[PDB]
Amino acid sequence: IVGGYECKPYSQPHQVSLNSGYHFCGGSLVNENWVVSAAHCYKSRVEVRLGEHNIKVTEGSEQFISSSRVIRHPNYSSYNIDNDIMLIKLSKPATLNTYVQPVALPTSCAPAGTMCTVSGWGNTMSSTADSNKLQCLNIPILSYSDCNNSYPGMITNAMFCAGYLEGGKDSCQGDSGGPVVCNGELQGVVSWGYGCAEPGNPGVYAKVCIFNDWLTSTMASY
Ligand SMILES: [NH3+]CCc1ccccc1
Ligand SMILES: [Ca+2]
Repeated sequence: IVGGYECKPYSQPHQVSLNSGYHFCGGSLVNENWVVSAAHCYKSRVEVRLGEHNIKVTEGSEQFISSSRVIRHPNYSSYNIDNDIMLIKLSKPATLNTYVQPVALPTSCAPAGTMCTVSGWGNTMSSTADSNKLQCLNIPILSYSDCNNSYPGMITNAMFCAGYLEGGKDSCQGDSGGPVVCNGELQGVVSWGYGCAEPGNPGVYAKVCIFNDWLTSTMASY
């Protein structure tokens, strides 16, 4: 996260770290048995780490649980990184407490201008900000016109831009798969962009609200 601030410990209890010998992507807990992330973060098996603030230090609030199923969206495509969403089933249910709590799925699609929060353990491009400690940032959703103008012909029905055209504040490498929360609901998943925090190149996110039918039908299986 570039241009943000350190989150108050455990203020984003749905945030998770995906690990395969080291941290490589983020994710969000949506209920006791399922996690939502990005299709581009796919691996056949991964370890999900919940209840974290500093990923390099044992705090006593953590839960480490292996996956039993990793499901990428059936229509994912690398040409334009379309349909960048994935579901992960936990091998045993998570214990909900002061440190671990799920985030609600969308009751609507958020309109342009809405302020949201994005978080993660990715690159900070700062000499004072420690990426080992969870970082937070507030960003506004941009209009379709401004999003398409920045990336001509590359924006599909499953994407939205959020951030600042002036540059300076944005999500970055390592934040992939993480949450974008607006009005208390999960509206986006960190997906792609050209560089990080560059003027004229805002971040692009997967649009969760249009995937509701696939998400609910898929979770109805155990
Ligand atoms: N806002 C850009 C986020 C991003 C950048 C590079 C790789 C993956 C995700
Ligand atoms: Ca820790």
